[PDB]
Amino acid sequence: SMKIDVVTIFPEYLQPVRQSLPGKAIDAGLVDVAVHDLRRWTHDVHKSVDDSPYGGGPGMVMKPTVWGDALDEICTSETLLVVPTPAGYPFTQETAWQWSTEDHLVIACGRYEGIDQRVADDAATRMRVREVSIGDYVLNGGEAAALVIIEAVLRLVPGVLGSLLEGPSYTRPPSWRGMDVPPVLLSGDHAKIAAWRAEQSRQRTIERRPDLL
Amino acid sequence: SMKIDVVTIFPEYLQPVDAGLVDVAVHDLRRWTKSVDDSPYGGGPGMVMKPTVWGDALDEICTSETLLVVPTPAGYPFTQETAWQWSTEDHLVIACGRYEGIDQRVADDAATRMRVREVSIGDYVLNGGEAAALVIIEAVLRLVPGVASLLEGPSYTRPPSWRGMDVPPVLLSGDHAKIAAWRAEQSRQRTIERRPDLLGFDSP
Ligand SMILES: O=C(OCc1ccccc1)c1cn[nH]c1
Ligand SMILES: O=C(OCc1ccccc1)c1cn[nH]c1
Ligand SMILES: O=C(OCc1ccccc1)c1cn[nH]c1
Ligand SMILES: O=C(OCc1ccccc1)c1cn[nH]c1
Repeated sequence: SMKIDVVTIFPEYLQPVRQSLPGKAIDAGLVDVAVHDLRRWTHDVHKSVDDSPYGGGPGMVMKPTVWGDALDEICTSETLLVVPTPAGYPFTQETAWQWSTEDHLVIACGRYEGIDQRVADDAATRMRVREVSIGDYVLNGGEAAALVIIEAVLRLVPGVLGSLLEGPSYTRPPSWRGMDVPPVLLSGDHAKIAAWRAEQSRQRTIERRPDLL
Repeated sequence: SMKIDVVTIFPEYLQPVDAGLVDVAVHDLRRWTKSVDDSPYGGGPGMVMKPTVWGDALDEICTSETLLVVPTPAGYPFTQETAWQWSTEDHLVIACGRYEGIDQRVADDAATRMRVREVSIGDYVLNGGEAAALVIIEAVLRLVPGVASLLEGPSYTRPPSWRGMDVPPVLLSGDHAKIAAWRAEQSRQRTIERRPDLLGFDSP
């Protein structure tokens, strides 16, 4: 079983992934995704979640007092606290695999500029904390990254959602708009098909991801 | 002004997207159909999306000026540089695949009349392109008129002391040159720790 809690100032953003869990995995008690409005933990009548950065400059920084209260309530010592940010360690398939066996993920969605560093630093003294990036680009907030993380992890959790690059794939029909499926794939020579696919993979990786070599 | 069209068999998942400087439309791929997928030629696990449905959908939605975007973990990397580039496009069409992918002939065909970009938003596997579409849309739209190479170091805000943890004193000093130097140092230190590849070093 896995419990996932997402904390965000835009709770409805996570509606698609909550309303995407098969009834079977929820009823088997194997997965539960809860979404929490960060403003639940604000202290002032204006429900402030951010403030100006120390040391100046434009941008806003999310308040440590608000986040601290939220995580105090939601997390336990067993929690894996995931903080998406473009400044994080890379989140990869290996990460997805590892987190797929966790009992409790809490995902703290920050907004542009980010969360006061003391929030993660404090949490790290009593739980495992992971600042991660899903890719080298900047979003306005962590919510899309949370969607990506939840999907990549949960699809590795048995029955929940239902090296080199992979080369091109083909299916019916055998001919379409003047383009034939490569005849080797229809040859019934499965050793040859494997070797063809390996070369396709090598060529595609060289062309698109030479870093992987 | 930009138009973004998203094509998907799960249009509900694209609810998280004024309009004004951009218009975003989401289209149900099934509006152009039996099934949308079948087993792969040459064998293997999973299903491949048939080219036929996609062809008709893209014929209606795309023009020769369209930038066709296809999220896939086998794509060229989508980075901040890509986002800057696409931020000046008139028309993005994002083809969301499911299962093992879309028949390659869809992209090959589209490429004879428009520019096509197969892209990865990162090295992991999703069940479908919808989440990636959301990521791309966000990354692009915040760069659109009227809205790297290092990791940013930590940020702080009030109070100056919290749970016995102080904001770095230099940030309270009002000395802009020292604040600038400290932040530059924190950025480089964080980058070498978390992303040594960005500074030209071997990954862990
Ligand atoms: O933009 C992202 O997260 C939102 C965020 C969080 C903190 C500060 C700025 C922006 C992101 C990019 N790759 N992975 C995550
Ligand atoms: O090309 C693929 O894998 C690329 C990959 C994935 C994860 C980490 C690194 C590289 C692929 C295509 N469909 N499914 C997987
Ligand atoms: O999983 C992704 O897209 C869905 C997809 C599309 C085609 C085949 C398999 C999976 C993706 C990962 N990084 N960038 C995109
Ligand atoms: O650390 C950051 O950017 C990292 C980044 C971005 C884009 C490509 C590579 C790396 C950041 C945090 N808040 N705003 C920006």
